[PDB]
Amino acid sequence: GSSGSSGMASSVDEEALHQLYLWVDNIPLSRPKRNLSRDFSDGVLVAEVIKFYFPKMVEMHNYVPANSLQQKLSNWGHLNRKVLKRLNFSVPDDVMRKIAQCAPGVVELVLIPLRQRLEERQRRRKQ
Repeated sequence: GSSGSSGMASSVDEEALHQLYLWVDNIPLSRPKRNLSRDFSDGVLVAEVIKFYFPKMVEMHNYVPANSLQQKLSNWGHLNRKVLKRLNFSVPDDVMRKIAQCAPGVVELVLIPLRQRLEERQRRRKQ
């Protein structure tokens, strides 16, 4: 069909999730076959999504993929003052802790708005 929706949804429905789950797949990301909620948690995956829109912004030189919470959080923390910051995006530690802990819905609550922001930069007439 087509992108159609009657009335403005004040809250987020269960459908919204799916739409966000598909959007990711659509984008050509250098990643194998595996859940998106289990990967994103890592963090290094988020920096990739941006690369598509803004490759320059991303560096992918400091961040390192690991399998330990310690590193996980350590990585996110920076991405908050290295990436988010640029996107005038801010988030408390309490929220992050959950993200790194591969928490369902938590990290997603940031993915929805995350994309909305990126676009905000596209339109912006940056010189």
